[PDB]
Amino acid sequence: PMIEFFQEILISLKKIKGIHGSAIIERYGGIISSTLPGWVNQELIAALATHILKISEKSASELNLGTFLDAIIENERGKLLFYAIGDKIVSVITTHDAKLGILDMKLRAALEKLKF
Amino acid sequence: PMIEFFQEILISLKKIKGIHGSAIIERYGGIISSTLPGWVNQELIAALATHILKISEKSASELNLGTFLDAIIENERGKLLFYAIGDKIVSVITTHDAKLGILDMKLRAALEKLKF
Ligand SMILES: [Zn+2]
Ligand SMILES: [Zn+2]
Ligand SMILES: [Zn+2]
Ligand SMILES: [Zn+2]
Ligand SMILES: [Zn+2]
Ligand SMILES: [Zn+2]
Ligand SMILES: [Zn+2]
Ligand SMILES: [Zn+2]
Repeated sequence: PMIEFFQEILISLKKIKGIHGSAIIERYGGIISSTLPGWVNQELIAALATHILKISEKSASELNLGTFLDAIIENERGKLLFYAIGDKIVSVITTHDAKLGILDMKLRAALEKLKF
Repeated sequence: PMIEFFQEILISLKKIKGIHGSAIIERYGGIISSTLPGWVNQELIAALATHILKISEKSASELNLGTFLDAIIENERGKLLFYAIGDKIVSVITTHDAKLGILDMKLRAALEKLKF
């Protein structure tokens, strides 16, 4: 029921152009629902999402920047986004062609349905 | 001579809207040139930059994403941008209100002068 609500949200992200896949990860935990395309190791993305959350939140605590919102990793052949929404981490893998500004605005509008 | 050229690059970053400061960090872990304000702990930013590079490079190769370009941490009261330009990491601390789109675009334009 709750996992089926997570799935229909990861499907809504598919309309956004540039997205290969996405995943709902528990805070400092494992993957709850996935859409990643298969050439992606899910346990690798999960370990990356918890390592960034731990890195970003500790440094945000000492730099007086407040609470962690989201992280972006731009590589030459793809991008890695990690959104902290409520109790979850939303990892998203994109193309290199994707424009970060439109991409970030499109994800933030669709991920508001994950606030409850 | 070279620290003069480095400092002049960081000063041109001040023209972009929302930039608090920036620093040139060697991938080894030492700050070469810095325009960061007094409230920022520079030893922390250098440790943050080298670890994020370590994680973003280790993940990009295992996920076949190519070479690491830049990493962005969006927080409640600020942003942390880390750009990999050649042998060096360019840390940038900005305001939360700064638009990520026009800031990422102007930054890459001003940081092209770092390739020689
Ligand atoms: Zn795909
Ligand atoms: Zn770490
Ligand atoms: Zn791709
Ligand atoms: Zn609730
Ligand atoms: Zn300032
Ligand atoms: Zn680590
Ligand atoms: Zn600020
Ligand atoms: Zn040269």
